[PDB]
Amino acid sequence: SALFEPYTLKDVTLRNRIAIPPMCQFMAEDGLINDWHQVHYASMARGGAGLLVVEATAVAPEGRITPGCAGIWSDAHAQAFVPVVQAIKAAGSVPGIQIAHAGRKASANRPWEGDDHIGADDARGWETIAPSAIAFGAHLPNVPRAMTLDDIARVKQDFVDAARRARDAGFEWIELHFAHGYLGQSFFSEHSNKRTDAYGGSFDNRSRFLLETLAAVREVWPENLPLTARFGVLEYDGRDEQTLEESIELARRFKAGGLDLLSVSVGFTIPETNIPWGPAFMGPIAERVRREAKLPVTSAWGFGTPQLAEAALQANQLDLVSVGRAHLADPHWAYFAAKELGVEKASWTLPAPYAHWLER
Amino acid sequence: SALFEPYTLKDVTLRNRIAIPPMCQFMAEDGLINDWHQVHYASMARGGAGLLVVEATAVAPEGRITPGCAGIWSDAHAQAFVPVVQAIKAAGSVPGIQIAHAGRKASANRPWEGDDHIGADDARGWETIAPSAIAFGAHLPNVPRAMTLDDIARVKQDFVDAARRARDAGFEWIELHFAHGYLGQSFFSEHSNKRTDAYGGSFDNRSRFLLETLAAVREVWPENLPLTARFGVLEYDGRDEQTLEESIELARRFKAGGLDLLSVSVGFTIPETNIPWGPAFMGPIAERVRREAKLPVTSAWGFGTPQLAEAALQANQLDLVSVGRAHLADPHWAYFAAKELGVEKASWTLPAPYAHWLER
Ligand SMILES: Cc1cc2nc3c(=O)[nH]c(=O)nc-3n(C[C@H](O)[C@H](O)[C@H](O)COP(=O)(O)O)c2cc1C
Ligand SMILES: Cc1cc2nc3c(=O)[nH]c(=O)nc-3n(C[C@H](O)[C@H](O)[C@H](O)COP(=O)(O)O)c2cc1C
Ligand SMILES: COCCOC(=O)/C(=N\O)C(C)=O
Ligand SMILES: COCCOC(=O)/C(=N\O)C(C)=O
Ligand SMILES: COCCOC(=O)/C(=N\O)C(C)=O
Ligand SMILES: COCCOC(=O)/C(=N\O)C(C)=O
Ligand SMILES: COCCOC(=O)/C(=N\O)C(C)=O
Ligand SMILES: COCCOC(=O)/C(=N\O)C(C)=O
Repeated sequence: SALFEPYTLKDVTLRNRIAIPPMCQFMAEDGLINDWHQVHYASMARGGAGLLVVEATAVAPEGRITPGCAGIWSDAHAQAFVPVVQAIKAAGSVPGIQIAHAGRKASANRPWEGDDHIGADDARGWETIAPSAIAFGAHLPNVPRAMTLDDIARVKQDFVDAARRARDAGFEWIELHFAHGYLGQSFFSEHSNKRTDAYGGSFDNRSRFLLETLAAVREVWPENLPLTARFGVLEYDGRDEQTLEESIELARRFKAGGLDLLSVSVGFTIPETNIPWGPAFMGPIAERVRREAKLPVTSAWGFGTPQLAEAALQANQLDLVSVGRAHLADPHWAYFAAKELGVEKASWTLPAPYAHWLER
Repeated sequence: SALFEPYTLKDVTLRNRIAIPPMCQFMAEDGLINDWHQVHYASMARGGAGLLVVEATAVAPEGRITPGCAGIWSDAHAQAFVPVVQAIKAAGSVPGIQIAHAGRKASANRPWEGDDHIGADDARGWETIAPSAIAFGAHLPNVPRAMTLDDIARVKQDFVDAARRARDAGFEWIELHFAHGYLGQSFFSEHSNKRTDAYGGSFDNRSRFLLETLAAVREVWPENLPLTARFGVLEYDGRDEQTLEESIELARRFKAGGLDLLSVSVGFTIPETNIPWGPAFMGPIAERVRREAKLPVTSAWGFGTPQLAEAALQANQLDLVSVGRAHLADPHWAYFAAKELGVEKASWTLPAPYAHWLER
């Protein structure tokens, strides 16, 4: 089975092609993770996935999505991740982390607590920042503060500091969150970037914040550990052909800047879209990015059955299959997939105290 | 769905009828549990089961089955369970513990490390004790030492001390391990008990160790928390009708002695048996014990599908359905069962950071 072939990138070898993508838990307090995360991540890692990318972790307090988001903006925040890193490793999985800045989507309620921008009378809210003073709209009406050149320098340094902290905590895989309408995505998109300086307008200018952040992180992230990013390559906004061509060109420049793998996603930059949700719908798009930018890729959003994941790998559409929600349903999903795909000794996808008994 | 109706026993209310029965992990060192158990138990409790009975925990070092078995023979051992108790309660499940003494089946290798008695030349092993100096046979050939009267007094006090510690550590449910051919079961069975003193021979004498241990534990275990036991009520040894009749009579004496619920199992006292393994095969036996001894019961050994579990409850064969191996496969099995049985808001069997997304 292709899903259960190992994968080597730089000095890191994953035991299979199942990746757990970053999934916010909204359970942190003042950015500090706790026993929710410790058990959540350790259990999924024991489930058998080869790579576990920890949830969007804010590089600065105002870069959290919600008051429940994890942060890594101080050394104390980074030290809190050390037992998560070590528990993922102890399970035989590879610990990764997505470092993030929510941009204009920040200062929002948890999804089961309204999912909307926090009210200005609520003591939990904060001022958001973005390329331009333009609101997402819909359930996120708060207008962000337009960043100055000094803000751009500071946020870039925050990504650098976060990458250095993640390195020292023992993460072996880093993902820059340039997707999903948060800060990085919003610099790239003409929907949200109306700037008239070096960081808006042309393709080079809109790419500049993302390329400069990648280059600054590259200075401190080890050359022998995978340096990756998540990027929304189209919006389903009626501009898909031109947007995908530009996004693929940016992927070429990411590769020239030392990126090892691209997590291919959807932009979610504005609400006025028509995303064609369906099983493995990102397959053909990820395949095109992979082939045209000549870069390894993963994707998500509907690959969460064993046969769909296997098919995407056999078709060379993906190098790793990211399986998110199925691992919330079943933290041992990788074992379930090994059983369904007829892997020999499938129960030994799990550690011995489970594997021995599920073999019979 | 009967499976998702709450259950109240003494002052304890379980949110559904799904119980996770004790399942040895063989991962402790010198009796002390560790990060294996912490994540293992916390993840299963978050999965939605109403009651989680922690694995067979030895009341004395020689009462471990293996060198990997958990123990509670000192206050330091008991304090190590506190974070497990806390994590089970934090998930909304009820923490229980099975306290145990392996008797003549002690000093054995882990199941994936030979599953047999440790050799006499192997320094990891220890002398075993039992009612009589007679081996189980087969893969457990070691002849135990016949217990002295002082041994009997000491082991009873060890059960008391273990129950006292479990109480003070915050367990809300206790299970005396009188099943599966270990010490207590071997006092009851004529196969293993050849004693000629007050603890062997007659039905009263063979019952004596179990009744005296129950009474001694009853003195330190709170009135308002369920006091339960696991007991093998037949062997499938060709003596089933007579053995079941005597076992039900003992269950009546357990009830008179304050037992609140009986976990009905098979004796496993000797290897020369013909156990008719199959789906829900214990259903009719558990029902007969429940009805004739007028005690609430649980059972296991093949109820691990949602429909089999639901059927056993609707037929009033069980009060709680114990689902073991399916929870090793999927720690969120209770959520899987809620979906299959069409429970409304089935995803909210899980905590919010999962439930919100699995509801869609
Ligand atoms: C609860 C939850 C949290 C998520 N958090 C993140 C995140 O922090 N960063 C990110 O890039 N994507 C995040 N996502 C998107 C997922 O990584 C993934 O793309 C999505 O769940 C689709 O894959 P799936 O169909 O296998 O679930 C999250 C998704 C969910 C359901
Ligand atoms: C790994 C494992 C450990 C077990 N440990 C115990 C134990 O410590 N005490 C006990 O009474 N039964 C123990 N059992 C038996 C189970 O509690 C249960 O009766 C058995 O797994 C059958 O239920 P199931 O079909 O739902 O798995 C264990 C079973 C397994 C597979
Ligand atoms: C305390 O155990 C942490 C996780 O340990 C495992 O998952 C494991 N075996 O149990 C291996 C070899 O990976
Ligand atoms: C509608 O938004 C979908 C894309 O955004 C995400 O997946 C995400 N973080 O990247 C979270 C926390 O939801
Ligand atoms: C399926 O694993 C093979 C044997 O499993 C069992 O029957 C069992 N518990 O379920 C024990 C403790 O022996
Ligand atoms: C509200 O979620 C219900 C599940 O319980 C928890 O939250 C939890 N552990 O279970 C911790 C340590 O946060
Ligand atoms: C073949 O024996 C089955 C009955 O014994 C058990 O289930 C048990 N403990 O009670 C363990 C640890 O296996
Ligand atoms: C989860 O079921 C509802 C659909 O929501 C999503 O697709 C999603 N992630 O999978 C996010 C972050 O919005």
